Amino acid sequence: DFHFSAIFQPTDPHHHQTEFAKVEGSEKYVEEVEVFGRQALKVNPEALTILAHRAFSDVHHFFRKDHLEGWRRAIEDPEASDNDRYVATTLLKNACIAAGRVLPSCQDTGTAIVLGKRGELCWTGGEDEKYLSKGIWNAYRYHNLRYSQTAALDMFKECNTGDNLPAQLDLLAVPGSDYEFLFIAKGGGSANKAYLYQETKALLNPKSLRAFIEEKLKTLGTAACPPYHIALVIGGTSAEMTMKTVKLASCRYYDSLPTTGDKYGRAFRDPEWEKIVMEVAQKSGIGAQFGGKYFAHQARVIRLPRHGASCPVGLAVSCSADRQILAHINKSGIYIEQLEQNPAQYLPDITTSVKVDLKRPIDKVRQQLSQYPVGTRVMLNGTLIVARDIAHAKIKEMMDNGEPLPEYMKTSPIYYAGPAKTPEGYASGSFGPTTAGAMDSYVDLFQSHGGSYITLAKGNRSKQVTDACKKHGGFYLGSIGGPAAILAKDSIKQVTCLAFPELGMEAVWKIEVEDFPAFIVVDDKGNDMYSKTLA
Amino acid sequence: DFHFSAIFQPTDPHHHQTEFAKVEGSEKYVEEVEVFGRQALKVNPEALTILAHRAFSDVHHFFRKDHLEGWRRAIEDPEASDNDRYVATTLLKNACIAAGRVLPSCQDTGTAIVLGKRGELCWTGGEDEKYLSKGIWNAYRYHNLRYSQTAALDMFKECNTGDNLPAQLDLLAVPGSDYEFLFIAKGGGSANKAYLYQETKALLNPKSLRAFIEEKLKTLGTAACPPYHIALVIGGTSAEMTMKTVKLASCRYYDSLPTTGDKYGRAFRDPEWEKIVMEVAQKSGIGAQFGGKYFAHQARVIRLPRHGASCPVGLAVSCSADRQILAHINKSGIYIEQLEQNPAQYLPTSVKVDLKRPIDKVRQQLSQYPVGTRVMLNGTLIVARDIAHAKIKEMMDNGEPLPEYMKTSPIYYAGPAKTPEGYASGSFGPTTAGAMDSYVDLFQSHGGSYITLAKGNRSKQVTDACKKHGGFYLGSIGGPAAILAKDSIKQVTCLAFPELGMEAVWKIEVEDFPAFIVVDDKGNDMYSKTLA
Ligand code: SF4
Ligand code: SF4
Repeated sequence: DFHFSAIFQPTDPHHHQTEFAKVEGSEKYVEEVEVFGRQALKVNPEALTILAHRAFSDVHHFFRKDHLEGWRRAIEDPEASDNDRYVATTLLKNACIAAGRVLPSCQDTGTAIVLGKRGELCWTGGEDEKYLSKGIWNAYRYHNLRYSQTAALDMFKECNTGDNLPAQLDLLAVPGSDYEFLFIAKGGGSANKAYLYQETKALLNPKSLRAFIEEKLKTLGTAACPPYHIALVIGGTSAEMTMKTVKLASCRYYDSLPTTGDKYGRAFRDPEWEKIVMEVAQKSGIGAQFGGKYFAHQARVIRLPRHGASCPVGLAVSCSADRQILAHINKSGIYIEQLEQNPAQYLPDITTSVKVDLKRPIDKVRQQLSQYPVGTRVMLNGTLIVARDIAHAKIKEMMDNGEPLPEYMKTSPIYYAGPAKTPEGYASGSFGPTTAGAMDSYVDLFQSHGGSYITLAKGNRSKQVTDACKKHGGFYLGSIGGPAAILAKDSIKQVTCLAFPELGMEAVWKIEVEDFPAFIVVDDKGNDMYSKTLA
Repeated sequence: DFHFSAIFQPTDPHHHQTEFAKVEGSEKYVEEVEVFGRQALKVNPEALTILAHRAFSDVHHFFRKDHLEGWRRAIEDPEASDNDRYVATTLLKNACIAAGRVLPSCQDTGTAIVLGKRGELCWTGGEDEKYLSKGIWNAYRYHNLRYSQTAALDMFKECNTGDNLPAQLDLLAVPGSDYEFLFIAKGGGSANKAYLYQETKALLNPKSLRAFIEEKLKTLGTAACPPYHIALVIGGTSAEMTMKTVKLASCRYYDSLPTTGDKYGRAFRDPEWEKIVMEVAQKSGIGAQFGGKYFAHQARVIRLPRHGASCPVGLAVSCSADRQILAHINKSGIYIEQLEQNPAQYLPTSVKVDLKRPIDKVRQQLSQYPVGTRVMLNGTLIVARDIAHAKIKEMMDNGEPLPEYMKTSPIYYAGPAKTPEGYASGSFGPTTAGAMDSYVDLFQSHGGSYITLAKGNRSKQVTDACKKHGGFYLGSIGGPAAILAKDSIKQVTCLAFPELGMEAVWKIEVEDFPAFIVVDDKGNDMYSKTLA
């Protein structure tokens, strides 16, 4: 009566539906042998370095077709809002810049994640983690990417690792003699929008599940640069298994799963509820960051088995920096997924913004902004003072010790961002905004001390920021989230380090910008352009 | 220059600190060979079946020393409350029964989880998941365990798989030629108390982190049968990595990690903050289920690297059914962690309630006492949990009456393990009450569920319901499923929905069934102070 049933039964387990390119000459890294009557493959571990290096280079300059098609859909759909089309056009133009292979598509070049599946008879010498890490190290060291990993010297003392290591290296033991991979360059903002819910059987009916989906999708907000690939996993054998599944679902790794369950508890994709997720996302009005229909590119819904007493649920997104790449090593060499190298083909063949001069007293800038309602698009020209999470924490710590808010926090709008490395001969590397919500706890304090009256970042913010701006006559401006390469190429004209150089990308910078687009998200009157869609 | 640094650098990666017994004759399943100048191991895959079968049999009848030592500490501590000692004594006596190898220590024999680490040159034939699953199937089929896995035929239509499969099989590729394992029989209740938080740099200071810990520990409540092994993971490279780490930390799998960080971002255990967690747990007053000092056995705190923009945080517990077993296969055969087979060495006022009356008489008697009163129940209980409640709500939504069996007796939220031959009942302890909270006001408004019996603190809607309708919630001790079956449960009958397996509605006759009045008919809740 025993019947083994693997939980995951893809019809395309080796991803034949994906197009791959062979690394030229790479068959020299492999050798077919036979031991004890079984076919095995000897792999020079240098192949893992070569592969990881190319993967974490390619993925920062090109996108998959299904991602690019989503931006085109947002441009061509009559039901898309004007802001939907504007945002998607900006992201497509950014992708065209990134395809130049100099600037990465986002300043957050992400955490390096490797899902590896090493066959029983695939023999590497066993030092896979080191050789993969050397390839990741190469990609981030010798290209214009960013070192984003923060080491803990103790519970609270931190430093940047300076090389974007350590990677997340999940190497699985599987049948056969090949080595198969999914590489992910996972941005922090979308990683933060991976949520775990501990639910019950009471959720598992159509009315409760739809209400749940409507409630939770809003908590994603715009803080991870939509349009999103939305992934929803219902059930699972443990919290960690649910969350791993929702990550992989968001990378479209489970697209070939069956679409029906069985009495053995196999996983399945649920197209009916994917359509419902898309309807909820579209009808939400949240839109592609600034109101409209294109909150989501597409949706993936996986139903999993569960312990009778349990119902873990996972919700996660892939952001505008949608970065994954499949690969495999076999008897013919190294193969790597082919991404779209001509994103410009997705762009169409075919008095809308307020010019804001920042080279004025900051009180003059506040006065001009006060004339306009939330949702007004502005174009910024002048100096921004750049500071995000660690710089804000350090400045608050100084003030807690009796020191004043530094003067450089009062002269210019505060841009929450951390730049990638500067290409030779460029004024700036990729330099888009970080998530605004992480700085929310500092706004009222800083404004009470005469600074941070105007902030510039991306994402909806908490009510304390709306209240602070109303109390102190402040504003929060929402940059487009994601278009870091076109901002650097076209808008950022000069970058200088002003304070805290030891923080790396998290130092305080003074930058000069031109034609920098943003929306007035929070005004000085209690208004918030997300108050209706994210209520 | 490039310097590779593994995130996890245990000083005891092969768990030499654990004692193992070799399965007799198991050297016949392995053969050491030498291929292209390197040492390799041929493993007959039947070894995986034998090993998984023994692991998921042993683990339901014995515990680790550090778990048992915690129960003794709660009994012997002068600062423990009377309820601390009562619960810990009950759990130890339950372990003594489970050590007889007939009744499992808990009715929830858990989800079968396998963490496997197969060396590059360990050759099994590659069908590891099937052979491991067959061993798990054997353990749950041929022993007095429970089938707890619920398959989704579609998004909402469900059925029990009838064999406790599928298992969670996480098989990793590692260096060498051995095969190393951690087997976990993970209860649903403690699995439900694995939480993920998305935090920021604003958390990473002593004042904010301590307040955060105090806040989140309370949300564990008593719903996963404390004393807890509490695990806290600060940071991580992804949510799933943070949650896998906190699971393993709760199994004491990472006990040998370094205790200092470095500029390469290595993981470390933080003993200073483990002590702070234990201090918060003790000062909370939550206690071993019913108030006191022994909310927690011990604590593990692991600090992980993080993306600059991110700070995932994981919190998870191991419950009273603390069930994990390390194992490895090498050139000498199959080795399995030795658990404590003589738990008895760790061992050193109530109101009689007759249920064989009209339920209004039982409600009247219970109304005479405050919350915190210990009661002993004698008579019929009607047993129903998650799916049965959902089916009954659906019936009433379709105009049908609340069934008679929800109106005659206290409702025991439980699902039994299989009955041993010649026994009146298999292991039969309570399930978590909170999952049924959304039904209480509805059912009471329709004349039933006035008295419920389970374990764990409940939400305010249940307190309001019991005050509005004159109801009560009784808290059984959580965990002691074998001694409850041996001593209290005299007759078991399937009443309705037999297709639900353990989740069917049961009618059972009990004697000397202990419980506390947790919620009364007046708005009181014995957790209102500690879990506010
Ligand atoms: S800034 Fe936006 S697009 Fe870039 S990694 Fe973060 S969430 Fe993704
Ligand atoms: S009933 Fe309690 S002891 Fe048993 S598995 Fe659930 S939480 Fe653990």
